[PDB]
Amino acid sequence: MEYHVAKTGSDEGKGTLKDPFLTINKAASVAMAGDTIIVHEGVYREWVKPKYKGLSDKRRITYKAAEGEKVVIKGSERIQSWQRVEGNVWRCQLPNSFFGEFNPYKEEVFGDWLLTVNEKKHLGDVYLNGMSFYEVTNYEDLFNPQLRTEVLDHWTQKIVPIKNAEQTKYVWYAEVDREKTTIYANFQGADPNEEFVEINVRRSCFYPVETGIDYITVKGFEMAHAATPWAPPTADQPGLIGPNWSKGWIIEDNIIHDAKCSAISIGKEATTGNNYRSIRKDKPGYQYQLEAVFNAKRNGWSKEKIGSHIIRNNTIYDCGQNAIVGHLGGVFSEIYNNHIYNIALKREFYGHEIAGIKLHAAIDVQIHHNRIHDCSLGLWLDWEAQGTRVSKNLFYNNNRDVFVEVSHGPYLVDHNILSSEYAIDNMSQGGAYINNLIAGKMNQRKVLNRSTQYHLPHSTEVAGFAFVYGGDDRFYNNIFIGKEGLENVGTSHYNNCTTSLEEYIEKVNEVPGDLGEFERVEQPVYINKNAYFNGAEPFEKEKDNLVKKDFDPKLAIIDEGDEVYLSLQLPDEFENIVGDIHSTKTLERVRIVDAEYESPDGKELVLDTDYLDAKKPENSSIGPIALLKKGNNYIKVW
Amino acid sequence: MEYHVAKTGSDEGKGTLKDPFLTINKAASVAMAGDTIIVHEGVYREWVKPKYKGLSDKRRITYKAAEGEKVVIKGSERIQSWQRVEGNVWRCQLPNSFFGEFNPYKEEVFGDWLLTVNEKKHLGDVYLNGMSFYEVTNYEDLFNPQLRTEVLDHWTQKIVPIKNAEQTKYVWYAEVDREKTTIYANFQGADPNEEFVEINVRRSCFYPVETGIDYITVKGFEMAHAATPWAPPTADQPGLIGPNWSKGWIIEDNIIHDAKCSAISIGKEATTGNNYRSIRKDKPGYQYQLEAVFNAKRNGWSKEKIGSHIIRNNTIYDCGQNAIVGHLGGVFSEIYNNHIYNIALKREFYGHEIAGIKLHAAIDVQIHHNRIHDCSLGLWLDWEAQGTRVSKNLFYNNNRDVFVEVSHGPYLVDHNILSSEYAIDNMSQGGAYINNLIAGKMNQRKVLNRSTQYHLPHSTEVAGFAFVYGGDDRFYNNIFIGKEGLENVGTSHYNNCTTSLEEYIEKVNEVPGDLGEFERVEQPVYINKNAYFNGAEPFEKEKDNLVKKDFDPKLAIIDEGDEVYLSLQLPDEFENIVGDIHSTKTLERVRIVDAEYESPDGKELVLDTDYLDAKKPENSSIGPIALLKKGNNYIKVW
Amino acid sequence: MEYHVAKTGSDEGKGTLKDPFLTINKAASVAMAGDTIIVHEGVYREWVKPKYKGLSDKRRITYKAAEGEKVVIKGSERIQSWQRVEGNVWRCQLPNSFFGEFNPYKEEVFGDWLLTVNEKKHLGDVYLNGMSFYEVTNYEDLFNPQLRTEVLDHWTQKIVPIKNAEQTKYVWYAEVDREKTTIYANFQGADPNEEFVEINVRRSCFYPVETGIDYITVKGFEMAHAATPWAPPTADQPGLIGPNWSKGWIIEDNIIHDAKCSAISIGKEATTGNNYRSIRKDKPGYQYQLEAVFNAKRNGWSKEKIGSHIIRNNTIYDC
Ligand SMILES: O[C@@H]1[C@@H](O)[C@@H](O)OC[C@H]1O
Ligand SMILES: O[C@@H]1[C@@H](O)[C@@H](O)OC[C@H]1O
Ligand SMILES: O[C@@H]1[C@@H](O)[C@@H](O)OC[C@H]1O
Ligand SMILES: O[C@@H]1[C@@H](O)[C@@H](O)OC[C@H]1O
Ligand SMILES: O[C@@H]1[C@@H](O)[C@@H](O)OC[C@H]1O
Ligand SMILES: O[C@@H]1[C@@H](O)[C@H](O)OC[C@H]1O
Ligand SMILES: O[C@@H]1[C@@H](O)[C@H](O)OC[C@H]1O
Ligand SMILES: O[C@@H]1[C@@H](O)[C@H](O)OC[C@H]1O
Ligand SMILES: O[C@@H]1[C@@H](O)[C@H](O)OC[C@H]1O
Ligand SMILES: O[C@@H]1[C@@H](O)[C@H](O)OC[C@H]1O
Ligand SMILES: O[C@@H]1[C@@H](O)[C@H](O)OC[C@H]1O
Ligand SMILES: O[C@@H]1[C@@H](O)[C@H](O)OC[C@H]1O
Ligand SMILES: O[C@@H]1[C@@H](O)[C@H](O)OC[C@H]1O
Ligand SMILES: O[C@@H]1[C@@H](O)[C@H](O)OC[C@H]1O
Ligand SMILES: O[C@@H]1[C@@H](O)[C@H](O)OC[C@H]1O
Ligand SMILES: O[C@@H]1[C@@H](O)[C@H](O)OC[C@H]1O
Ligand SMILES: O[C@@H]1[C@@H](O)[C@H](O)OC[C@H]1O
Ligand SMILES: O[C@@H]1[C@@H](O)[C@H](O)OC[C@H]1O
Ligand SMILES: O[C@@H]1[C@@H](O)[C@H](O)OC[C@H]1O
Ligand SMILES: O[C@@H]1[C@@H](O)[C@H](O)OC[C@H]1O
Repeated sequence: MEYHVAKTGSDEGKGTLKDPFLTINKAASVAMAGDTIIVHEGVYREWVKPKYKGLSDKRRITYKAAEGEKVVIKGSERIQSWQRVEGNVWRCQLPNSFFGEFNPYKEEVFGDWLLTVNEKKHLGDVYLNGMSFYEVTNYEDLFNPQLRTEVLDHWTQKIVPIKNAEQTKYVWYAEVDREKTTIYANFQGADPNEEFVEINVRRSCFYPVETGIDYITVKGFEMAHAATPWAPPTADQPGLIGPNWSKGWIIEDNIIHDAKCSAISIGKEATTGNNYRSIRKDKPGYQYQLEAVFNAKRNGWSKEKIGSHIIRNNTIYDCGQNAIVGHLGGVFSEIYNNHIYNIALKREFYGHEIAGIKLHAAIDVQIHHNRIHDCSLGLWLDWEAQGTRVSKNLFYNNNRDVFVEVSHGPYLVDHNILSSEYAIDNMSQGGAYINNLIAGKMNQRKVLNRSTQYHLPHSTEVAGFAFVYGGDDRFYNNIFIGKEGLENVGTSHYNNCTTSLEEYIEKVNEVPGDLGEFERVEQPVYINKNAYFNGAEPFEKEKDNLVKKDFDPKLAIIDEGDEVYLSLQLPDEFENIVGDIHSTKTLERVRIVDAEYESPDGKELVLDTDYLDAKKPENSSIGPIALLKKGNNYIKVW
Repeated sequence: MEYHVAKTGSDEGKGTLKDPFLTINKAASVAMAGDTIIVHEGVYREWVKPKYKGLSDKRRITYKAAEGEKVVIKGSERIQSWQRVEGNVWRCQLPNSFFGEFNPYKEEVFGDWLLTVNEKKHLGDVYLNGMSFYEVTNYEDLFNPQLRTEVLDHWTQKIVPIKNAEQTKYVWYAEVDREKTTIYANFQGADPNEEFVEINVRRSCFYPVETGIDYITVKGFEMAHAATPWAPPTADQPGLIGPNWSKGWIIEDNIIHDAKCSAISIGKEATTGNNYRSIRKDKPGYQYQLEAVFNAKRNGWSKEKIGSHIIRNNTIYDCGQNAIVGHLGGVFSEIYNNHIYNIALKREFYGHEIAGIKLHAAIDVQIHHNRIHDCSLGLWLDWEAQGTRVSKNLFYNNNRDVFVEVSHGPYLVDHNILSSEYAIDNMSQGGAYINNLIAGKMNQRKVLNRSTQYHLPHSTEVAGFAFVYGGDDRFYNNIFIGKEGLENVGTSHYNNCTTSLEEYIEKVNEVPGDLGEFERVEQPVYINKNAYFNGAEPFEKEKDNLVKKDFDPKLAIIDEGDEVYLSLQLPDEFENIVGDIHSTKTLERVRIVDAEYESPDGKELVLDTDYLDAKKPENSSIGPIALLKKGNNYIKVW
Repeated sequence: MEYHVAKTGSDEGKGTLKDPFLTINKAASVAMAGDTIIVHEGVYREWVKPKYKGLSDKRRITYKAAEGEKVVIKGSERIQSWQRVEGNVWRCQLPNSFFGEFNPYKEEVFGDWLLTVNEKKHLGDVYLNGMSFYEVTNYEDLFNPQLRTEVLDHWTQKIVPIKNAEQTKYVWYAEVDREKTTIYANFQGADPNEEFVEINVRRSCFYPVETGIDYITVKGFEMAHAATPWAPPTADQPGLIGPNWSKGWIIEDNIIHDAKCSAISIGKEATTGNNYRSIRKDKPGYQYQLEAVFNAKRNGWSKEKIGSHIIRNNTIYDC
């Protein structure tokens, strides 16, 4: 059945093209496997809750915007009952019943790893013609807010410009008592009843209220203004849109924005752990997180039941925690051709869960061909990045590009453009960095007081757990570019490491013993055919490299809106360093997990296509794009 | 069917009382669930291999010695083909076929955690009228061996007397080529063909060659001379007798001795891990051990299929590694009323697997009413001692009594007599030490570089894994006795610990954060109503205790052969301390595992009977025996 | 490491091309993940038992015949100790130790779903210049066997031609006592000591004795004459060659023949069920089979641990 939803409809109707339903949730309450729901032009202010599940990739339930029609799903409501208090501050008042059981003005940003605990923030928000406001703590702060033009990036401790300074003068404050919710805001001269002013009301826009609602496709919608909660790996992880612990969703061709915390969630649900560290306070989030993995294994977490979602061709921006988030629920998923930007720039709250994309246990997840910029952190893979492949992505204008934490691999980072000045946080082992352009520093550190799980290949089955001893990384065919005063760009971080698993084994076994003898020897690194320009430094034992500290590539990423270009100068010597095609055969297995770099189906992986998807021969230029050559280069990269 | 085996029988017979079989293995090849095999007087030189399984506790397959008859199963053969070489050295030669696939003179003591790697030892042995010999490395060492009267105990680094000094002059050496096995030995003047001289030949005496041969009872035999291999938790763990990865055995009323390494094994089998650290050399045994736990979970390791064995009323002695050993295969078992002595005293080889009883993952195992003495280490619980209860045991004349390593509890040590000068090695957390007599030091240490599993209660299901942060121990009603020059007796070890979980939580949560904030606060200890004599020292914050540094109890354990007595003097103030009866209600839950001290069935545990099995009154005196009193005490304890 | 095995070798050698081992099982006892075992021209009368496992599709242990060389692994032995009894019937006698723990002349074709219960058959066999014989039940049946040219196909109940009619006149019968095995056979006029006469001896040709020996490749061999047992789904299922409950084998480019029952087995092992219907007789094989599926699931039967084998480019016949 093909159901239709339109603003001329009725929920008492048949749901046909000629007698359509009025709300998307009515269609969601009757559609069954194989059905399609076509939504016609309009703004639908509701939280859509798919009731029945799709039964296979063939028998999905598809929700889509009608061809050529603009369909918006919003979690907000327009408010036209404001009254002027004094100056530019206005006030509205609503019955608590307006919000039901979830009131964004009462609910706080709260939970494990949230660090800004002194100034409480809430899940509400106020918008003036689409622009969100900044929450203030006290009524008095409403009247003469100060324009701010700079802000401290918490992780890098660097003062950076505020992207939208004017927005810093628009503030809101609310109070909720037993009966009413009262919201105040400074509109800086505008009349909020005349302008288009909205407030957050609902938690999500498209998200099942039961788990296991598999095989849903959601396509072609604009979705916005969701009061989503802080979403650490140790809690339920709702988002503006997400599968809620199920398998096989396809979220595509959507424009998603203004999720308070995370926009798309492919995370976990509450029964396997819900902020126990913050509520019970007896054990740290670290301890409760490794327990949640086993709780989930008992609650069906496996390829058969959870994951294998596809998130493609979406534009996601202006969210406070993440464009995409999730622990466990994203295993075996694919994330590609998305444009992600402006994530967590307002910095109203901070904690260790923020990034354009953050995934915990991203087992065999493929993240490729995405454009990620203007984020405090572009991508964060945290625990169990086993089989994960980050390939052919464009990262720029981020405070940091990529962070791979407490993982053991095998994980692959290939053919990417990592152009920010702080390119990689590496608190893992088992990585392979192949054919990337890396123009920023790498902070590489061991993690000896946290052990985290590893798995059987291509599975959620647990094989063991380990601490991060550091090293056991491969770097081949990368172009590194440093800059004045910037330290730690390149691969010199590994200078004390062994250079082969054979050397490591020989050194450890020189004197009889067990763990202590292994701990005294540094793990191997496999590094060759990299170039180092403008201050980047190589691993001292690399055999074949090109080092020209004096050469300045003058790299620039030029964003022209829908298109993006890369400008780069390369030295004549670039023609003389040639890269090999890497594959499962050429990449040494990781030591602790004892696994190969394979495709998700267990077959050989061959890295013979570049960032522009051009097939390359046996001997080609190093770096992400085969077309790069000595001299001037100007290449369209998006 | 009741099958009979007798030395007047025939394996071509019917196996009845009137027409009995000749070998025990013939009966083992035909007996089925519910049958009994009765073995008549004689020495049976064979390895019995139960073929079919018992099907329930009711439908067991029972192997027993005929009432009032002496039945011996031996892995050796008597050798009467010795020829004098020179002096007191004699030689015999056998075809390699005499040993089949397993030749003790070729097989080495080998594997993970074996520390004596310089001079290789083998699994063979030579006996003169029952007395085993010492292996020597070179042919030349056979001729004038030197009497040794003292030896270094490896762990304690103390020089101690050799129990049987004369035995040190009896030595053997062997060579195996592609055709023959040649064995040389110094008989110090005796004629080995006239005396009764035996050599090890077979690996085991009573042990299935297939796993899953459940519900077998083995009763009333003497078994001896088995060439058993080094048995670490990361390898197959064969023994002289054992269930070989199955459920429900009862091993009772047997006299077992002269197993090269371990005598009774309730350990694991090879498919879940087999000396990978020693063979592959890429990862430590630590890493391969935690992997073997998950390999076994996938290979049916659960209460439904493995464990629940009963080992009772046996006498086990003169073994080189352990009287009882086992990783995983012993879950939910009961070990009681056994007499274990002379374990690993020859010190021909050493490594981290030696103890009278060593069990890894002794989940809900009950070890009680055992007499363990003259061992280098009496009891070693290593990893996953969750629910384990060590109660009413008698430990004396051991270099060390009890070692609980890398465990998280809840584990209970109650009403025991630990009389050795080095009483406890505690490298765990989550313990409860209740009503013991502890006359030696405790070495307590954190373990921050190894994380090990913990489980759901009463189950093999994995709940998580943790490092040992130290503390989270309970000590109530114990009598501690120090000695001149002996440090670390008592509970002062915990002086920097918090005194309740409430205090720990309040201190950790003073400053916001996660794991680092928990790590900076010491775990709680629950200590009260203990006595400290002769130099023992208390936890400074203990509220109610009795400390008399100048009172000397003059403890003595008097072993008269079949009976043992405890001689102890107590001060007048002794009965001023009134101990409480401890139970699930009185014992605070362990922190990391978040579990209670319960009975194996999940119900309340009440510690209301003492070492002599007397019911304890609400208002009892402390220590292991309620009848202890001020003044002189002379009590039969065995 | 690339190990070599050749008839000019020694198991006391290093196992290199210049100093090769003599038996394939010697190489199988030392090869580790990533190694290759190259076997040179010859007939290897042994049961090869891979000891260590391969660790991935990349780090396999590969056993292969040397390029262009004919390598045969057989479970039989040639017998040249035949004595004529009478007419065309000859006899040989072998101490039971010649067979060890598995004697094909004692072992019966037995088990769940076997229907020919009246006349017992055994796992032994006799071959004359490669042609197997037909077992007969009694000593007297050896002397004047009758040529048969048609036979009843049991399922279809149709009488069909016997493909090799002449073979029906070649019969064997054996007796096993406490000390030795006596095998009789009618050679129809040929001298079995002069012709090439073989008898089954070993159960398998290439099969691990432990389960979990993953990622082995076996390529390019001729393998033949294995005394394999009846292999229903409710029993251990050994074959002439097989992975024995593991993952990732590649069995390719081999010529396999004359397995008594099954040649290549990718079946189950004994612990999940072993002819309980036939031995216990309380429940049918149907009931025990559905139970074996759950017993195997508890034992880790899953894509991660079992299966994903490749059997390709082989010629398998006369089983
Ligand atoms: O940190 C942000 C930076 O990455 C860029 O997007 O400009 C705006 C800043 O707030
Ligand atoms: O390279 C970084 C850039 O991408 C942006 O985020 O501003 C801060 C710089 O350090
Ligand atoms: O040896 C190769 C291995 O790398 C795997 O990927 O399968 C293909 C094989 O050819
Ligand atoms: O260490 C041993 C000690 O515990 C006692 O048994 O006497 C003999 C010593 O070897
Ligand atoms: O107390 C110990 C005793 O039990 C024996 O082992 O000899 C050494 C002493 O330290
Ligand atoms: O593989 C995907 C398939 O599962 C889906 O149905 O359509 C899109 C494809 O990319
Ligand atoms: O003046 C402050 C303003 O700068 C910020 O954006 O919102 C908080 C206000 O108090
Ligand atoms: O995940 C499931 C949860 O959604 C349901 O509410 O409770 C049962 C769980 O298995
Ligand atoms: O356990 C995760 C940890 O590795 C990271 O630092 O951020 C906090 C949690 O998301
Ligand atoms: O690089 C991309 C890879 O990462 C993805 O998994 O499959 C498509 C490729 O182009
Ligand atoms: O400034 C934004 C830009 O970064 C994005 O790429 O396109 C949308 C603009 O609002
Ligand atoms: O299970 C029974 C056990 O409880 C008892 O102690 O000994 C006999 C066994 O059959
Ligand atoms: O003391 C003996 C020594 O002389 C011999 O070499 O090795 C065996 C010991 O018992
Ligand atoms: O992993 C075990 C370890 O904890 C102990 O020290 O002995 C070695 C192993 O048996
Ligand atoms: O430890 C316990 C012991 O004290 C009691 O006497 O018998 C049951 C055991 O579990
Ligand atoms: O220690 C004693 C031992 O020496 C003796 O041989 O048998 C009894 C044991 O208690
Ligand atoms: O059942 C017991 C309950 O009554 C008590 O309150 O807590 C301890 C439990 O064992
Ligand atoms: O040899 C190849 C094997 O390794 C792969 O797994 O499947 C394809 C085969 O050709
Ligand atoms: O004569 C019979 C023959 O036809 C058959 O092949 O083997 C059995 C003999 O009895
Ligand atoms: O434990 C079992 C092992 O004994 C058998 O050999 O192979 C299957 C395993 O499940």
